[PDB]
Amino acid sequence: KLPGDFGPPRGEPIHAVLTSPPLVPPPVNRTYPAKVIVELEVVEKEMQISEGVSYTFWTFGGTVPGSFIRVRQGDTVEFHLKNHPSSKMPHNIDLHGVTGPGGGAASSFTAPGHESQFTFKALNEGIYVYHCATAPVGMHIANGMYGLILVEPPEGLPKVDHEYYVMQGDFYTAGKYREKGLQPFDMEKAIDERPSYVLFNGAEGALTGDKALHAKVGETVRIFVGNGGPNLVSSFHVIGAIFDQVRYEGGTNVQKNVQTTLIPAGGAAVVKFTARVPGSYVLVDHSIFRALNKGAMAILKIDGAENKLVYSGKELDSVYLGDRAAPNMSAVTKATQASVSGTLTVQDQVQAGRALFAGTCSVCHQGNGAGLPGVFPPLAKSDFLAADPKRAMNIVLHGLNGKIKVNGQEYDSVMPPMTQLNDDEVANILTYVLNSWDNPGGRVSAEDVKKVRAQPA
Amino acid sequence: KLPGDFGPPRGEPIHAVLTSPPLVPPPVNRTYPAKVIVELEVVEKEMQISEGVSYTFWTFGGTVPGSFIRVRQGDTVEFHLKNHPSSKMPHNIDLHGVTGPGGGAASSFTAPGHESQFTFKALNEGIYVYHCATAPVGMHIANGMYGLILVEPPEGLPKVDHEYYVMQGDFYTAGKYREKGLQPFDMEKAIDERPSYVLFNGAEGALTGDKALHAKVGETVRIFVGNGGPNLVSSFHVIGAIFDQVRYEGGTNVQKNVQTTLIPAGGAAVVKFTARVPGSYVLVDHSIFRALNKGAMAILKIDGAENKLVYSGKELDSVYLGDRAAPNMSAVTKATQASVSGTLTVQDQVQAGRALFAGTCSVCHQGNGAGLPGVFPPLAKSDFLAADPKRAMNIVLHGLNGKIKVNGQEYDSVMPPMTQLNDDEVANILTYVLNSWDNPGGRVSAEDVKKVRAQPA
Amino acid sequence: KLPGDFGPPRGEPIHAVLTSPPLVPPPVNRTYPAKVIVELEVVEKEMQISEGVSYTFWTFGGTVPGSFIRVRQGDTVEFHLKNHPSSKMPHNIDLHGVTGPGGGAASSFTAPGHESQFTFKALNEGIYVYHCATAPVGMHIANGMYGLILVEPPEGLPKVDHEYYVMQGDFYTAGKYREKGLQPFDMEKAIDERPSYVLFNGAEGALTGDKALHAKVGETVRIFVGNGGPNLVSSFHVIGAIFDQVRYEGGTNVQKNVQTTLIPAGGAAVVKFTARVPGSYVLVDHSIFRALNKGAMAILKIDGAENKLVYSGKELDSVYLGDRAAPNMSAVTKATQASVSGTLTVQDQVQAGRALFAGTCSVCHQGNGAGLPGVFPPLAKSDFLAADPKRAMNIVLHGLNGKIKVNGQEYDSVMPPMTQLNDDEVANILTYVLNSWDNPGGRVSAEDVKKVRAQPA
Ligand code: HEC
Ligand code: HEC
Ligand code: HEC
Ligand SMILES: [Cu+2]
Ligand SMILES: [Cu+2]
Ligand SMILES: [Cu+2]
Ligand SMILES: [Cu+2]
Ligand SMILES: [Cu+2]
Ligand SMILES: [Cu+2]
Repeated sequence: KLPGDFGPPRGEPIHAVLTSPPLVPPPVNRTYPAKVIVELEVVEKEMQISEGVSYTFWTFGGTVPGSFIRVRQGDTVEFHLKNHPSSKMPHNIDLHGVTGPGGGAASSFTAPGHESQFTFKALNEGIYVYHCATAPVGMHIANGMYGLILVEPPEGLPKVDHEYYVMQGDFYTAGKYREKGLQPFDMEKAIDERPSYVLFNGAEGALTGDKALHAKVGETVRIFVGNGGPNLVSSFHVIGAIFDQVRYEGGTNVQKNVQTTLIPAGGAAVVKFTARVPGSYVLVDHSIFRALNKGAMAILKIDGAENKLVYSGKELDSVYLGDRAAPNMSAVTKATQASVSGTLTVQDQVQAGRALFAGTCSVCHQGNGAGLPGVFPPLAKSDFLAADPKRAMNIVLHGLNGKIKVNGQEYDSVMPPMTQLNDDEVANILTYVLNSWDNPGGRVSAEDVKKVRAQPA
Repeated sequence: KLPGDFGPPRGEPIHAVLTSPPLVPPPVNRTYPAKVIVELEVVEKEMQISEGVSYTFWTFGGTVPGSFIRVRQGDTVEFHLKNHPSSKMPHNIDLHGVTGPGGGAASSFTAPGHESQFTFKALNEGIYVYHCATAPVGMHIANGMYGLILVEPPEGLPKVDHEYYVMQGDFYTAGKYREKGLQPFDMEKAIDERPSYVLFNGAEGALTGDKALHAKVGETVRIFVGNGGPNLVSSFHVIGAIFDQVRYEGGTNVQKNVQTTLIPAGGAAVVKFTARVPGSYVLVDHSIFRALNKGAMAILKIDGAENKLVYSGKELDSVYLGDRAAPNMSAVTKATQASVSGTLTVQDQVQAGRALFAGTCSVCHQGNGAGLPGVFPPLAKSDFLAADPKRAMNIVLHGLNGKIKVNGQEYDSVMPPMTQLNDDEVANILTYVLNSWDNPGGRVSAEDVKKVRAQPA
Repeated sequence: KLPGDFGPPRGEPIHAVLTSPPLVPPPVNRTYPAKVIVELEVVEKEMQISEGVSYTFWTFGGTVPGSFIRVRQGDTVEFHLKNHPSSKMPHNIDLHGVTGPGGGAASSFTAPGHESQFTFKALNEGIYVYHCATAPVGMHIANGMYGLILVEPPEGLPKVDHEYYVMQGDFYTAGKYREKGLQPFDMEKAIDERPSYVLFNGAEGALTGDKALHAKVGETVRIFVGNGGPNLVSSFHVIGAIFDQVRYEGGTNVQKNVQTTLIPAGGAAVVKFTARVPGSYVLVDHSIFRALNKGAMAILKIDGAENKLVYSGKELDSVYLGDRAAPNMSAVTKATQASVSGTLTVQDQVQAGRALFAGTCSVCHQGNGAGLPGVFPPLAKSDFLAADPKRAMNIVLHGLNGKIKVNGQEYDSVMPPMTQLNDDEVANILTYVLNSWDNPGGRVSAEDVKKVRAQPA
C-alpha cells in the first residue's frame, strides 16, 4: 500500500492560492482528497539585494523565496509552470516530497514564453523545499529559484496565532559585501562555497525593522523555515528565546525545547515559538559572521507587557543588531541613486552616513558622538577630527592606536581597522559626522577614500 | 556489565568474506557469537578519479571506499592488516565501533611488505566508518583510506530486497576539476577544506549510468551510507523520493520519512527506500555545487510499470543530470589517452565532445543543436558558428550577449561564460559541433583554446 | 503557564561559585528555587594559543572558554558583568536559555572599568552557550568570548563519577598555523570562515598530555561540550569509544549509543561516557584536518586493568596523536623565547626539535631515526644527511623522490613535501637530528630555512 491512500480526488478541483513571503496560505481545512491546480510563473528581474546593490534574481512568482504552496497529504496536484516571455533562460522544478524522478524536473522544462504541466500525488506529509533543476542547477538556485511546499497531515496542523515563511539562502556576487551597483553572479565564489551575502527572504533587511514579523505576548507562532542553499548549512537559532518544537520535512521525530538546530542545504523545518516577554527575537544562522557580517538576520517583534520576574532588561539595540536596529536604511538607497545620477548632495551623504553609523561606530563613540571620557574619544565637536579629515579616513580604514589627545584629554587605546567598509560607506559616515555635533561641515567623497585606501598612512 | 555480553565465541572460527563497493556481504544469519578473522590489504595505486584524470589512491582492499566488513554484535574480531610490498607509506586502521584506544591504530601500524594483527570484541551494534590513522592522517584519509564495518544486532537487520554500499568523500587535486593528467594531492586545498572533487565511491560516474544501482517497483532497498570526509558534512538527499528510515551509527534514535539528512565527517547511516514508481533516483550532497559541479551524485534506477496516478512525468534527463544522463563518458577517456599518445583524431574529439555537450550545452541549444527560434540560436548548420570558429571559442569561455543574427533571425539574450571548462573540453565540444549538423568540419585544439583563454576578445 | 513555574525564590540568596575549564561547579543539590547572584568579569589579555604563539584573547573570567555557571531551572539569576579597567573594548553578554531580547545583551553593555546587571528567570533546563554580543560580534566571539551555563532540571542530573567542561572554537590569526609571535586577529579569514586554529579550551594542547582529563575503568564521565564557533560546526567524535547518551541544549530528545554527532555553531550538548578499557580517548572535530592539522583534539585518559577479551592492542602513540603524544612541548615555548631574546642555543633548538619530530618525522623514520632498511632510510648516523645539510632543508620543505643511497643501501620511494612547517620548526627539527644518533652536530637556523624556501632546488 502507498502512504496517503485516502482514495480518489473528490469535491471540485481547487485552484491553489499561493502567498508571497513572509505570508502563508490559510490552512486547507478539508477532510477529503482533492485535485489541486497550482500555477507558478518564473520571472527574471533585478531587485535590491542590499541598499544600492542590484542583482538579477530568477524567481518563482516574483519573490525570493518563491510563492508558498499549501496542499493536503493525499491530494492530486496538477502543477503548471509558466516561464515569462522576458526570461532569457529555460527553467523547471524539482519539488521535494514528489514521488517520481527529478521531483518533476523532466516534465516541467519550460523555455521563455512557454508553459509546462505535470501531475503528482502528494503521498508524503511535511514541509519541503522546491527549487529549479535546470543546468547549471547551482546557478539557478543561487539566483533565487527556491521556495516551500507544505503537505499537511490529513487532520491539519494544530491551530496557532500566526504562521510565517522564512527561507535562508547563500548568494554569490562578483563585488564584495555592500559594494554598490548591479552585481553579477560569481561562479568561482559559488563553487568554492564562499558567499558574499547570506540572507533570509532574498535581501538584507527583508525581515528587520519595519519589515519584522509580529506577534503579541501569549501568542503562538509557527514558522516554516527553508534553507535553499545552494551550499550552506544553517546553525539556525533564535536569540533570546527557545523553540517549543522543531520538525524536519515530514519526519516522525519532533525535537522539543531547543534554541539552535542544523538545517541542511535543501532542507526545511517547522518551528514553533510561544511569546513570553516583549521585544525583538532574532532568527540567525549562528555561524555568526553570516548573521552579523553577511545579512543573515530576521526579526520576530513581540508586543505586550514586560514581566520583570522573567526578564528585567531592555529591548535590543544597535550594539547587537548593528545598523538594522532602525526601521530601515532607505537613505543609503537614496544616496547611491544620487551618486549614479550625479546629483549627490551633502545632505544625501549625511542621511546615509547616519544610517550606517549605528552600531558600526556608535558602539564605542555613542549615538551622540560623546564617547566616554578617557576611554572612547568624542566624535562630537572633535578637535582631532577637524584638524585632519584625511587622517580620519585613514583611521576608519586602517584603525588607530597609541596615545592621542582629543578635546584636551589623553586616550591610549585601540580602534580596530574597518577595511571591509566600502569607499562610499566611509565617505558617507564621515560626512555625517562632520555635519553633526558642531563639527565643521564639508564632505568626504568616495573618490577621496579610494585614494587613501590605495596609499595607507 | 558490558554491552554485547553474549558469552564466549562458539562454533568454528569464521573467515570473513568482504565485498567491494557497491556490494555488501550477506547477512551473518547466526544466533551465536563467533571468532571472526578479517584480512584486509592496503594497496596504493593509480586509478581514474574522472575520465582522463588519474590519481594515486591509497586503498583498503583495492577500492574506494575500502572492502565492506560485516560481523555480529558480541563477536570477537581478529583483525589482520597487510600492507602490500609496492606501498611507499606505512598504514594502520582505526575502526569506529572498537572499544579501545585509537580504534586499533597503535597495534595495526604496518610498514610496506609487513602484516599486523589485533583482536577486539564488537560490543556496539551499528554501521561505522573505518579509516587509516597514520600521520599525516588527513592525507591518508584524503587519498581514499576509508570504508564501512557493519556490526549487526544479534537478531539481524530486517530482510530487504537489496543492500548497497555508498560512501562520500572529498578530494583535493593540484589541478582544477576535470583538468586531465595524473593529479597530485594538494595539501593546501585540503587544509582549507576546498575540495576539487566530491564523490561517491571514489570516482565521477562511479554510480551513474551503466554503473547505477538497481531495483524494481515494490522492492525495498537498504543503503549503508558512509562519509569518509576528510572534511565535508553531507546534506545527504534522495531526489524524487524519501527515506523510510534513517539511523546513524548504532544510535537508538531512528528518524522516519525524511528526504534530506546531515551526515557528519567520519559518520555513517543506514537508510531504507521503498520503490514506488520507475525511474532514476539521485543520491546527492545537497550542498548542491558538490553534486552538480564536483561529482557528488549516484543513481538508484528503478524498473517497472508507471503509475500515472502517482506521477505523470518522465524519467530524468541531461537537463538535471547533465553529462551523466548517458551510460558512460568513455569517449573522454579515449580522447585524453590519444592526446597523450600524440594520435588524437578528429573523430576522437567528436565523440568526446558529444559526451560533454549533453546538459552543458544541450539545455539551451538542444541535443540536435536546433535551439528554439528567436530564443536560443541554433548550433545546427549555424552560419554564425561557421563564420568565425575563434569567436566560438571566446563565446564558450567568456559568454555572449547583445543582439546577434543567426540563420536569418535576431537573438537578443545572454549566454553565460563557461570558463570552468578546461581547454580540451572546449576544444572537443566545438569539434563535435563543427562535425555535426551540416557544419563545416575541421577541428579546434586544446592549444587553440589555451591561446583564447590567455587573451579574451 | 510558563515553564519553570516553581514559585518565588526561597531560602537565602546564593552567590554562585563559578569554575574555570575544564572543571564544573558541584551539582546544585537543592529542592527549592533560589535567587542566584552571578558575578563575571571580562579580562582582555595575551595568552599562548600555541607554543611560542601569543594572541590577545578577550575572556569571561580570564579563561577560554569562560567560567562555567551552574543554576537550577526556576531560579532567579541576578547577573553582574564587570569589565576590567585594563580593557580597551566595551563588552556585554547574551546567555542562550534566557527569555528576553538579546539574551541579556542590551542591559549588560559594560564599558572598561564599569559594571552592569540584569535579572532573568531560568525557565528552560539545559546546557547553553553564552557569549559576547558587542559589535563587531563575530570579532568578540572569535577572540574567545564564550562559555557555558547549565540550567539543571529540578531533580538534578543523574550522579556520575566525573564532570568536565570542553568547548570548541575556531580562531583566525594573521599568521599561519604555528607561525611564532604575537598574532593579530584576521578579519578576512574570519569572514571567509577559514580558521588558522580550531581548538578545545583556547589553546593547542589545552587538554592533551599532562593536561588530559582523567577517569578510571568502570567510571562514568559526563562532558558538557560547547561549540562557541564563531563559524564552524563540529563533527564531534570520540576516538576508540562511544557516547552512551548525547543531549543537545535542553532538548527532550536523547540520542544513545553514537560515536559522531554534529554540534552547531553556538550549540552545546551533554555527553556521557563509560570507561571500559584503559588508554587515551580522543575528542575531535572529525572534519579531520581540524583535529590533526589545526589543534582540535582533547584527551580523556583512562587508568586501570587491560581486558584482552575486549581489546588486545596498545595505547595511542605519536603515529595517530602526532607531537601531542608527549606530556607537553614546553621546549618549543623555551626555544621561541630564546630566539626573541637573542640567546638561542644549540641545545634549545635540539630540545624543541625533539618535541616536533614526534609523529611528524618518526612515523616513517622511527623515534630512534633507524628507519626500516630498504623502505624508510635512516636519519641515525646518516651519511646522506651529513653530506649536505642544505639538501636536507630542501627535502623537508619540498620532499624527495627517486633512487638514493643512504648508508650503503638503495631507497626508491617518496617523502612528501612538508611545506606547512614554519622556518623555525624545520630548523629546530634538523638541529635535533644533527645532534642525535652520532650525526655531526652543528645547527640549522630559521634564516637558513627562509633562504631555501625562497629558492627551491
Ligand atoms: C571601538 C571598538 C570603536 C569603534 C567601533 C570605532 N572607534 Fe573610532 N576610535 C576608538 C578609539 C579607542 C579611538 C582612539 C584610539 C587611540 O589611539 O587611543 C578611536 C578614534 C577615532 C577617531 C580619532 C579621534 C577622535 O576624533 O575622537 C575617529 C575620527 C574615529 N575614531 C572615528 C570612528 C568612526 C567614524 C567609526 C565607525 C566607522 C569608529 N570610529 C568606530 C574606538 C572605536
Ligand atoms: C543557455 C543558458 C545556454 C547554454 C547552456 C549555452 N548557450 Fe550558447 N548561446 C546561448 C544564447 C542565448 C546565445 C545567444 C546570445 C545572444 O547574444 O543573444 C548563445 C550563442 C551561442 C553561439 C553563437 C551563436 C550560434 O552559433 O548559434 C555559440 C557558438 C554557442 N552559443 C555555443 C554553445 C556551446 C558550445 C555551449 C556549451 C559549451 C553553449 N553554447 C551553452 C545560450 C546558451
Ligand atoms: C614517510 C611518509 C616520511 C615522513 C613523514 C618523513 N620522511 Fe624523510 N624520507 C622518507 C623517504 C621514503 C625518504 C627517501 C625518499 C626516496 O627518494 O627514496 C626520506 C628521506 C629523508 C632524508 C634524506 C635521506 C636520509 O638521510 O635518510 C632526510 C634528511 C629526511 N627524510 C628527513 C625527514 C625529516 C626531518 C622528517 C620530518 C620533518 C621526515 N623526513 C619525514 C619518508 C618520510
Ligand atoms: Cu531556473
Ligand atoms: Cu533538491
Ligand atoms: Cu594510510
Ligand atoms: Cu575516525
Ligand atoms: Cu566582548
Ligand atoms: Cu548566540
